[PDB]
Amino acid sequence: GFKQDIATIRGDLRTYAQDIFLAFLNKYPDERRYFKNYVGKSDQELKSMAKFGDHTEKVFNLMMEVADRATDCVPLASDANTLVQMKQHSSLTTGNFEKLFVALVEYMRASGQSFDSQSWDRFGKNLVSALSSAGMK
Amino acid sequence: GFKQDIATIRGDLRTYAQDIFLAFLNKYPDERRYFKNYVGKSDQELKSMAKFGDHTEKVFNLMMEVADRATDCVPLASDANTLVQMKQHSSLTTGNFEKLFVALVEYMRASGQSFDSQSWDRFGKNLVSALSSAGMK
Ligand code: HEM
Ligand code: HEM
Ligand SMILES: Oc1c(Br)cc(Br)cc1Br
Repeated sequence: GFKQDIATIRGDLRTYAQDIFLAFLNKYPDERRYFKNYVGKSDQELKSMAKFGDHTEKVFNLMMEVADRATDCVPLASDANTLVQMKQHSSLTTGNFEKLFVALVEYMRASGQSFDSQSWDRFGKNLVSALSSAGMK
Repeated sequence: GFKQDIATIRGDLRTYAQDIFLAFLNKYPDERRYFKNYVGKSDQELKSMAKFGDHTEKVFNLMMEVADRATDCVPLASDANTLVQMKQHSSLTTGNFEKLFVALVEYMRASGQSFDSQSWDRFGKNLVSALSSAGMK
């Protein structure tokens, strides 16, 4: 289930973080514009960049902590607030987060490996609700 | 489901309230001691007391609002904090709440009226967790 998924992802954080982030950018290519260092770079080019692996790991590590801090896929309001008041997120809307999760759920459903995909969708929905309540437009 | 069950209970609140609370006191009689003048009385004697219906109803009014304020059966932290800080709950530990929800779930399952008894199970456990987090022993 959802708790095992956190362990699956944590077990191979760098690989899952990179694969899921790329799946997001592939499904929603216009989202790349937010990451200026990644424009015009193939996947193998992106992996040769220290910041790409290091960013994507720090992103998914945080997501996993928020996921682990949740009860029945409802995140802490404090965690949503962290994400809203992060300076790297100043220009974002809840729509950006919706997109990331749609891509994450799609990736899970297409992977061999078992994931509790319904639960990640639900977590995504609850997190979007929380981001809105914490002031993200 | 859970959300509809809230409406069901609200639709016949005093009846459901007294009956569920009676189910609680009959399953766990030693519990009448937190209350005044409950001991030594049959169900019908209790239901004719001046206060019994009024106080049981008020408990359930608030229980339903806490259930309504929840997301996926996870109550609000501030709702838990209210229940912990109520002077009239000063003698309580989370176990008292545990016994109340065990009886409540047992009641729903035995009833003719369809309830999502397992969601109430979940909600009870999550409320206990929240009371602990709020500082209840
Ligand atoms: C729950 C989902 C998300 C989590 C947990 C998260 C976490 C983070 C963290 C921790 C950083 C700082 C990492 C660092 O500087 O080393 C970050 C940076 C950033 N994030 Fe978010 N993020 C999330 C969603 C998003 C979304 C939806 C977008 C936009 C589509 C976004 C855009 C950025 C950008 C552009 C940066 C700066 C790039 C960089 O770190 O070099 N993130 N993310
Ligand atoms: C989530 C479940 C509960 C809710 C929403 C709740 C809510 C309330 C409310 C709103 C009152 C004020 C009633 C009034 O003054 O008329 C109250 C009083 C009280 N509650 Fe709680 N309660 C809950 C669980 C419990 C449990 C499990 C116990 C003990 C086993 C308990 C013991 C008391 C006592 C002793 C009083 C005052 C004496 C009395 O009203 O007869 N309650 N409750
Ligand atoms: O910050 C994130 C981005 Br941008 C995309 C995906 Br998918 C997950 C996270 Br966390």
